[PDB]
Amino acid sequence: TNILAGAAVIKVLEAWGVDHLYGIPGGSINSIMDALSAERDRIHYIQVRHEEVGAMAAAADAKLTGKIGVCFGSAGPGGTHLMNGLYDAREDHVPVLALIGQFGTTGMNMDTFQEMNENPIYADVADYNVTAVNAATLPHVIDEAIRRAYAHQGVAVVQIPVDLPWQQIPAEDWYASANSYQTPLLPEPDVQAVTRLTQTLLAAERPLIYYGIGARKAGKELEQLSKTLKIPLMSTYPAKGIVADRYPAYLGSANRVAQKPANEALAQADVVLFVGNNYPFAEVSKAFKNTRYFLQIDIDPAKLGKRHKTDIAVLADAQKTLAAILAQVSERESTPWWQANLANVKNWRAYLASLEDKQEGPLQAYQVLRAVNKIAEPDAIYSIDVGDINLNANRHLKLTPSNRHITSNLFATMGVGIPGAIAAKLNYPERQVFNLAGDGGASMTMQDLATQVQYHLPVINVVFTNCQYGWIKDEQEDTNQNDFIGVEFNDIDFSKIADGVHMQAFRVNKIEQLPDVFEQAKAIAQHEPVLIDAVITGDRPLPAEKLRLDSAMSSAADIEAFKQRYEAQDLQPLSTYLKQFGLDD
Amino acid sequence: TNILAGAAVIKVLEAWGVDHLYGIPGGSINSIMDALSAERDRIHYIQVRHEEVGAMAAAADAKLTGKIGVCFGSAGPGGTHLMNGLYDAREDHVPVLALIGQFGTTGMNMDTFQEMNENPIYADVADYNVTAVNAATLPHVIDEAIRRAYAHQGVAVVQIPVDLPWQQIPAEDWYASANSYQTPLLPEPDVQAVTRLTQTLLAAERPLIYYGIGARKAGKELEQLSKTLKIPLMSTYPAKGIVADRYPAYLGSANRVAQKPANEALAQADVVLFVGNNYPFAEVSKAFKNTRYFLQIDIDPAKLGKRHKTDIAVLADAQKTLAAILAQVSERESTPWWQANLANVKNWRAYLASLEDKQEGPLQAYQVLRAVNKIAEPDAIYSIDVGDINLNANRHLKLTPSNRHITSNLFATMGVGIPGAIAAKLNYPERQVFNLAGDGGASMTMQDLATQVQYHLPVINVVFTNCQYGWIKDEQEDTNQNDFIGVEFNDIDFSKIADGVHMQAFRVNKIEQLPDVFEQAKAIAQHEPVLIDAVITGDRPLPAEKLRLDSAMSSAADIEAFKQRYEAQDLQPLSTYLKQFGLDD
Amino acid sequence: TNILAGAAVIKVLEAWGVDHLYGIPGGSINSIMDALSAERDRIHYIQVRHEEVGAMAAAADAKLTGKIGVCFGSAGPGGTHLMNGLYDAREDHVPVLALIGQFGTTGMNMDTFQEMNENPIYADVADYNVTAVNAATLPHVIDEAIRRAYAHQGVAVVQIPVDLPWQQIPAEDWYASANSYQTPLLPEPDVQAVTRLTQTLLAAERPLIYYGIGARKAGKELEQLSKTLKIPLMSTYPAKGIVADRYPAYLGSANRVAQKPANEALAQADVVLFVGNNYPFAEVSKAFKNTRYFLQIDIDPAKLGKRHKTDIAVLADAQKTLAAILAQVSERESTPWWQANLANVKNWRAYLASLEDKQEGPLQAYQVLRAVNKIAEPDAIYSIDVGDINLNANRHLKLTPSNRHITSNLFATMGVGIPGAIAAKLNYPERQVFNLAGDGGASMTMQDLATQVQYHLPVINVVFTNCQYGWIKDEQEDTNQNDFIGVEFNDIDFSKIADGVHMQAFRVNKIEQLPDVFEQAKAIAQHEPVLIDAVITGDRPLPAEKLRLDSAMSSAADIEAFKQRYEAQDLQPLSTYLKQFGLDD
Ligand SMILES: Cc1cc2nc3c(=O)[nH]c(=O)nc-3n(C[C@H](O)[C@H](O)[C@H](O)COP(=O)(O)OP(=O)(O)OC[C@H]3O[C@@H](n4cnc5c(N)ncnc54)[C@H](O)[C@@H]3O)c2cc1C
Ligand SMILES: Cc1cc2nc3c(=O)[nH]c(=O)nc-3n(C[C@H](O)[C@H](O)[C@H](O)COP(=O)(O)OP(=O)(O)OC[C@H]3O[C@@H](n4cnc5c(N)ncnc54)[C@H](O)[C@@H]3O)c2cc1C
Ligand SMILES: Cc1cc2nc3c(=O)[nH]c(=O)nc-3n(C[C@H](O)[C@H](O)[C@H](O)COP(=O)(O)OP(=O)(O)OC[C@H]3O[C@@H](n4cnc5c(N)ncnc54)[C@H](O)[C@@H]3O)c2cc1C
Ligand SMILES: Cc1ncc(C[n+]2c([C@@](C)(O)C(=O)O)sc(CCOP(=O)(O)OP(=O)(O)O)c2C)c(N)n1
Ligand SMILES: Cc1ncc(C[n+]2c([C@@](C)(O)C(=O)O)sc(CCOP(=O)(O)OP(=O)(O)O)c2C)c(N)n1
Ligand SMILES: Cc1ncc(C[n+]2c([C@@](C)(O)C(=O)O)sc(CCOP(=O)(O)OP(=O)(O)O)c2C)c(N)n1
Ligand SMILES: [Mg+2]
Ligand SMILES: [Mg+2]
Ligand SMILES: [Mg+2]
Ligand code: NA
Repeated sequence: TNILAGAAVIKVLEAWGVDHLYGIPGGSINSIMDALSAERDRIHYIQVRHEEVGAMAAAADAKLTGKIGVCFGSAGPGGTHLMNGLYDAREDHVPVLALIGQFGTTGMNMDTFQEMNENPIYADVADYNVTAVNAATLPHVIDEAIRRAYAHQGVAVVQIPVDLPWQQIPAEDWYASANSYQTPLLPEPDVQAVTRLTQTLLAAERPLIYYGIGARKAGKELEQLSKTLKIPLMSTYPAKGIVADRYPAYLGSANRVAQKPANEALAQADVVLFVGNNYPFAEVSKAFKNTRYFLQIDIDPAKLGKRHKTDIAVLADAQKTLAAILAQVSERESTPWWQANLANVKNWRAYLASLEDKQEGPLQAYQVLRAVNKIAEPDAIYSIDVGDINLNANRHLKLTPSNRHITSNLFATMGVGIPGAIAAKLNYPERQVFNLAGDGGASMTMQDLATQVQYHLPVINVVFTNCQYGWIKDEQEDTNQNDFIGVEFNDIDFSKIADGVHMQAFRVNKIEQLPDVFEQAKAIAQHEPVLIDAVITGDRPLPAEKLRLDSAMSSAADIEAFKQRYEAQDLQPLSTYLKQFGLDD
Repeated sequence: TNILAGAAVIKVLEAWGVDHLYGIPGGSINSIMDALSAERDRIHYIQVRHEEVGAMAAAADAKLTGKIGVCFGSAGPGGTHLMNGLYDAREDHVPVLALIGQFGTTGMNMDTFQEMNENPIYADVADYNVTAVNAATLPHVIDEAIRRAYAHQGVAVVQIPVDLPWQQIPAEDWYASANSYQTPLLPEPDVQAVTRLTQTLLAAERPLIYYGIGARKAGKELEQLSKTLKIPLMSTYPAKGIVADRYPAYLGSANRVAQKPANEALAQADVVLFVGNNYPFAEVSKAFKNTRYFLQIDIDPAKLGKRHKTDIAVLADAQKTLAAILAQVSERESTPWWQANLANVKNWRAYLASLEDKQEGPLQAYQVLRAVNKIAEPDAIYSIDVGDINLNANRHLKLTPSNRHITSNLFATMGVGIPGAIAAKLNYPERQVFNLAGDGGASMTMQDLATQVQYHLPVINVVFTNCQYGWIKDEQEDTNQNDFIGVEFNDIDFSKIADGVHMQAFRVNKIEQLPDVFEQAKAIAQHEPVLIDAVITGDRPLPAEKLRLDSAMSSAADIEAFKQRYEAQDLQPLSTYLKQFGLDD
Repeated sequence: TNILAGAAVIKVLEAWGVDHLYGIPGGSINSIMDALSAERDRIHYIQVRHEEVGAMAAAADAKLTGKIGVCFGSAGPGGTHLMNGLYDAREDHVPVLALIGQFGTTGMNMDTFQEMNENPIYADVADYNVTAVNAATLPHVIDEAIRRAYAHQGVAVVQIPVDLPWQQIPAEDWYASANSYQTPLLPEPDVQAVTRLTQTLLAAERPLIYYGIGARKAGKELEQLSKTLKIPLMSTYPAKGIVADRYPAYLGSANRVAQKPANEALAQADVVLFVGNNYPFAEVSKAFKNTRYFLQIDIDPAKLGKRHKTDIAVLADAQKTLAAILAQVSERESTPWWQANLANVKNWRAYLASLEDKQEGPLQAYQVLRAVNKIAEPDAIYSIDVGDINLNANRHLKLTPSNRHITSNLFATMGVGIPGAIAAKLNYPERQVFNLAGDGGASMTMQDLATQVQYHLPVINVVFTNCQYGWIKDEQEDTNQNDFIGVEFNDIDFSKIADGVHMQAFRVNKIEQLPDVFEQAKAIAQHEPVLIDAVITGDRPLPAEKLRLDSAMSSAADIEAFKQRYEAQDLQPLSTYLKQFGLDD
């Protein structure tokens, strides 16, 4: 006959298949809390220790599963705490619903306690941003919010006056539209455009295929096209793992979270096939200034010819289009361009392996990641924070299509390691989950290590303790006239932090310590979370964007200094391999 | 070697195929003006007399052609005057680019003359909203604005500090992505879903097909499905004309800008096929409260199950899906439901004809519209203002797929009549164009009758002068307890207004005056604009949402009063026709 | 026992002393209309023909009387039409309450007709910006809005769902805080600071007192300080009339809406007393680049040292501080600086008189303004539009403390002439009221000439018809490389426009026609509005910011061209007068 409006709201969430949601209660959201409390069997409330972690974990849920993440915050400070997670969801274009507490409608606009007009707070971040003002339409407003968040791939925010969810509404009127939800059936890729794009790619002397995460369903086709046509592959950083890292012609990514071969090869390429890619450094880094023909495949019209003047842009699904290309091409014999890139990749991997394979001495980030590799299951998920770890994990993690890795790709909020791992373990209780975080990032969300303990989420946390914002210190080295500032700080012993939240932990500062500590951690994480605090050196990782290796481009003194600093004595510039196989710059 | 950034910006507009744009100059936008001035042979600046008319005409350009409309306003009050046209573009989801003047970067944030932070002004209306801060990237920002406005079917606003377009930039770096433009992919109907939909539709006892402008490409399929299956058709008001008005099973539209047979049939229907339709009155009017099964076809996932819980929902193009249904059905015999509706339509149309066919006496809106019909070419375009005219034009205009009509569908801003006709005549100089406007709406944008004169745009302007806001008077009649207020006002003689802007004009107040005046207007408008000021009675048009004709539902006295007031003695309720064919109400 | 919330809201407006308010009704605001209708004996609704005129008139009410202006617009386009008047109120810092219609709370967030989240629309313009959600608190929210608009000298906006004002609330709980209202405290000048200020001012070789409207209560003190100390006076344009224009050491205003002696003297001054002044051109025009000492008196701490570094700054009321200075000084002898400026003023005024005193020939703006002077009562009020008219009225109107004049000072929105005069005549039915407007600005709000007729408001409207946006043509002349664009347009005959709204009118195009036409207008306006359409030449008024008269600074040829164009053969540069009295430039 009647149902509480709050109970109907929870039933809307359940209809859309929301498994878990995050937040911290307050008087202004206690009626939504009351409805969740009656529904503990069907929907799992996760009490976090800071609301930003709830918002970042909701974004991560959607990154991992493609299903909407849900978080909430009480009126005022609860909701404003969500912001770093909500901006992450907006910039990484994933569906998130955020519920915001509000004072009851009888007290709104009275300038009462923690009471303000909350609608303008969320106007910028949100695709949909409304204050509910009626109980009977509240389930519809929640359903609308969800449907829009999915359709528009972003954040829907609903401010809820706390009186509304306690009002009775007719039991028979409300519904959810989850039952209507589907994905579109697309026509086949434009045949004549695909044929023309293929001819241009094949006519090139120095082709590259450069994909981003829009190509996530197309790993098989990418690797087969590469092998068949003898065309090296490079990707955006987040697209690492779509093609296995072990693939001999995967060059890595460009710019700074980057690998030497991709940077060098891109500078030489005459034709680039840019697929499912919205690389934000295209223009500012002049990435394609030497490219003769630029070909694109993207599913979004707003991206067509966005990043560079484009000769042919096909509006289509990446996988369907790459399959259609593969269907019209056949074997090409090895070329000097292919052989030069393969040799360059081999030389680069030997460099990385030399860093990883040190067996004793002062601990560096490189041996830490090798120790991760050694205990990693083939389908492990990595939640990665923001800083040098993106660069180091990008180079050292050995990923395949069976893995997932997530970070804050574009907003790049520090603190995401812990919440992304919480979300990963909640969605995939049977998969191994790592949190790889620098000390600056880990410290911003450290309190929510307690959330892993409280919910028995067996995350393997690895904190990279350099006592620096290393990423920023290296930037200051490059740009700043005056001394380093704000980038070197006091130690925090995260093994003691972990102990304080009742999580087993280790602290290591020597390479020879790694094998046994990581073996213990692997075993602990069969049942409980664990943390390893790795005390690492302040060595700057090799800057792929500032290579000094080529005699024709850099002075002998600069090359000598670069080789010394970066332990890079055995690295050769691409030009050495180009010359070897009969090509010039 | 170099080009002025302003010249490059105009070249971007040209590459995107912008033929004409609107605005009023100011110091804060004179560098864009300077670039326009050099380009006057390739792109055509239309100087309006109020910037809202420029924004409304830009919206109407896009409604009519699907090509982005372009407008501008100077810093401060120029831009703020755009708002009603920009909101019209957002709510009617058509692409519009708005350029806003701003003080030079050397004077921004100094609190100088007409200088303010302009970005927050446009944040709500705009899909994309940026202040340009660099000359070299300015062409890209404009390119970005256009590509987004198209992809997202909405408003892009760029605030341009006046110094930037007078700066030299490299001639060879800037580009437009117009060459890469594509319209969004059209998703295909799932065959099994279409089969299930077809079976539910065929099993219905009282089916209706209820379409909106999303079905504008599917008029043939809608009419053929209706004839073949013996299923009546109804539409949203804006979808009038997709199927010819003369089609005998076209019921009209529901709610208030509505036709009696559509409201009556919808209340009785057991199954609705809701296609390309976002009827905003669905929930508030409880349109579908007694509908057993609800079948939806829409291209936009945000719409699926939005207006009612769906039994079958198809995420696909309207014409593809309707063709798929038509392909799997064959001729059905007549049914009681079908005959009942056909008879109801005949009775209704005879009513409207009786109004139109009066030959002498006090002029009413009905005969004015008959006089429009009599001079209207088969492919005439109608720009319609907001008020009683929407209801009257909806009932009386005899439209076919060959016509176009536009109004402000959802924001419903008064004043659009004049600008929409300006845009119509610019886009279709060889087609007859009407502006049909009430006196309230015509008053709001009356100065831009001067723009039709200045640009020699032969619009036939027809003003319905009731000396009222009739639409609002009728609402106050229905809801207010106290006397009418603000709805009856002083006469404006629009023939004298027209004389003042140097436009030929006539004023009529008797039915017998119409044939000769309209013939003269038809002739004048072969070369120049003309205005007819029609002084009409204050008769209220029949409220299709408040019918008093059925003695099972209304008192004898209310029926009698309704018949007398609305000259509706010969109208019968649908129940009469339902009973004739053996169906109960 | 109970009262309708809408009735209580109107009672709040009455308690606050609101005599009249403006707007246009709509369904979304009909419950406020219903309450107004019952209260028509105590509060007076003015129905305008476009809501921007209602907002601009509300702003002008507050400019004229200091009492909050009140306007409203229906949901969506009604409210958005308010924007230019609301921005005018914000930038001119006057209290205005705007009520915005909204759909009932049962239909909000359902995406129904003309229904949207309206709160973000007003967030930028408004000091206070809330959507009401409860009937019982609605009177308080309106009370809060008014008290804030006053205290903060800005715009308060309340969006009101239409259901709320038709709800019953307890008769005894609501109140207005009008009874508790007070204006902000007037801070007192520090005696030692005033002494230091006085000594710096007296030690100056070339002193100026430069005041704005913050000194509107201190005209007597300004004129007496000037006479006693032999210090010339200059003002912002809006501060014209605070000291009678006939005062022989009044230099006028600087920059462009400016008088030659003010620009010349300011460039030479060593000490400026800057009082009640927020001149927005100070930094951008480098007004004070050669000023040795800068002395400031202002009531607002946000202004102190804003426009230039301060040597002495006094946070105090202008009149109290000026009286304190005057109290500690005595008569000073004449100085070379004083005589030089007095002679410069005489030469300038003889120039303006030579323009005014033409008796026959092609009509220019100058003689029109002389004709206004000749029929103007000593306490006439001038509502001035935006464009050349600001410059011309600034030079030619002969104002005293008995006059008022208003325009849009800082937002500078065109169209204010008509509404400002409507507001003037409502507030001062016994005072003569002029609307002085260019053709561009008069065009924008021309429909509301009907409002002067409807309410029998005997405004003397004077339109300056140059068939140009003259102000902008002159800017393009100064800055643009290519031909003029968008600044010359087609004639509108405003006497025919006037005839169309049933207002008596005249059109003149010769100097000799003025005396009789203006005498007739003076007489007509004893009882009814009247319009004079003055067809004027396209002569550019003398640019006080681009003087070419001094042979030490300009070529002989530029001087000759300047004299001929501006009929300025008898003008001398200030250096002539400086040299006469033994001072060098
Ligand atoms: C500290 C830090 C530093 C970083 N620096 C770098 C760096 O140096 N190098 C680097 O590479 N990255 C770097 N990034 C990541 C970077 O900011 C961008 O997020 C990333 O490069 C963009 O990757 P993308 O194009 O794969 O993803 P997105 O930006 O999400 O783009 C996806 C694209 O694919 C399209 N798409 C989606 N689905 C389909 C489909 N089915 N078919 C076709 N197209 C589809 C979309 O329309 C879009 O254009 C860094 C991140 C961090 C945290
Ligand atoms: C004064 C006034 C009063 C009004 N009152 C009424 C009234 O009483 N009755 C009335 O009917 N209207 C009325 N309106 C118009 C009304 O507000 C709505 O705008 C209208 O009913 C919605 O029409 P629609 O669904 O055709 O258009 P839209 O709202 O534009 O929706 C079109 C739909 O089609 C979908 N679509 C687009 N392309 C495709 C495709 N290729 N295939 C499938 N789907 C597609 C879109 O996703 C969208 O859902 C009034 C207007 C005015 C000015
Ligand atoms: C088309 C056009 C062009 C214009 N160009 C010019 C131009 O060339 N030249 C020009 O002069 N103007 C021009 N303006 C007007 C200009 O934009 C500014 O509005 C004006 O110069 C500022 O005047 P003001 O300082 O008197 O007023 P405001 O900006 O309102 O400032 C008043 C000051 O007085 C202070 N105050 C208030 N009360 C007191 C008190 N009791 N005691 C002490 N201080 C107090 C306030 O805090 C404030 O600082 C133009 C206007 C238009 C429409
Ligand atoms: C919340 C927050 N605060 C600051 C930053 C800036 N910021 C970064 C970037 C990528 O945005 C950047 O500026 O280049 S990276 C970074 C340092 C990360 O320090 P960590 O100790 O976590 O990582 P290491 O680099 O391994 O030392 C900071 C502070 C950020 N990204 N997020
Ligand atoms: C710019 C503006 N201002 C006010 C309105 C409100 N409004 C209308 C609706 C549909 O929005 C409504 O409220 O129902 S309809 C309307 C009256 C239009 O009066 P007209 O004289 O033009 O038409 P008639 O109804 O033929 O008299 C007004 C003022 C509006 N739509 N746009
Ligand atoms: C609503 C609106 N639109 C445009 C403008 C720009 N604008 C002006 C300024 C002061 O803002 C300026 O840019 O310098 S002045 C101006 C011209 C006014 O032309 P008129 O015909 O009314 O006056 P004359 O100068 O006498 O011809 C315009 C269009 C403006 N102020 N307000
Ligand atoms: Mg660190
Ligand atoms: Mg009317
Ligand atoms: Mg003019
Ligand atoms: Na107007």
